[PDB]
Amino acid sequence: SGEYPTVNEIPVGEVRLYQIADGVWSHIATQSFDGAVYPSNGLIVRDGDELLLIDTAWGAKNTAALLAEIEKQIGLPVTRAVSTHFHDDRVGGVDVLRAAGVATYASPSTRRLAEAEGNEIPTHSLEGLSSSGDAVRFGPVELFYPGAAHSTDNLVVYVPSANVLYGGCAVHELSSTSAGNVADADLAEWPTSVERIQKHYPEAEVVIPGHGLPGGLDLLQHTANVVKAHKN
Ligand SMILES: CCOc1ncc(F)cc1-c1c(C(=O)O)[nH]c2c(C(C)C)cccc12
Ligand SMILES: [Zn+2]
Ligand SMILES: [Zn+2]
Repeated sequence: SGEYPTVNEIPVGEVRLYQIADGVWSHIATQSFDGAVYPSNGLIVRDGDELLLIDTAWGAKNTAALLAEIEKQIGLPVTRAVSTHFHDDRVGGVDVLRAAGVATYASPSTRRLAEAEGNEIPTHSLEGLSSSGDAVRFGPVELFYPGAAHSTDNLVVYVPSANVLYGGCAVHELSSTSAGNVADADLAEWPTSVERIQKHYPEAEVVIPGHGLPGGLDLLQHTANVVKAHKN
């Protein structure tokens, strides 16, 4: 009923959308992994009479449900998708997208890591993102590579029309007390990568983490703090 969706308010197998700004939504879904249940976020950005999708809904059936929820709530076609790193909460569902005619994209780094992991692999490679601080335009967003953080390949996404910063899994929600799933992280580089985000996007009004509740710019410093304490 208008609050940011959580596992307790998303019916089983379902996806919810949340309006972030004009022409910007997040998508929220639930998945189990190693016997625990987690929410995860992605983004939807209106691109004229089409939609750009950022990240899958973490799984094939969740991603099919995402497409249905978009049709119900928005009614514009998803034409392109970008995955912001190689983990299954970002690429799991890419095959569903591709069979629904969505063109799927990721950096070459992400595509290599996904292939090596046995995860689904986006079709198209996003060049121009291989050095930290790199940025490229992609429809109504800017893609930015801040350096290694949650993963070596993680990308962040900025929606300039709305000053929305989608941090993905490099950014944690304010209530978080741990650095999440760090198996592929660089805890030493992570603060430096966050500082790059902070420097590059000082006008961000909304910051969206990969998992949990959106907030403001404070999510960035909070993330650096949680990571530093995990590392120690
Ligand atoms: C093990 C604890 O993990 C988390 N704890 C709290 C969170 F808010 C997020 C995660 C989490 C993340 C992430 O931190 O991005 N990624 C995950 C994955 C990927 C590899 C598919 C699986 C299971 C959990 C997570
Ligand atoms: Zn991840
Ligand atoms: Zn994640």
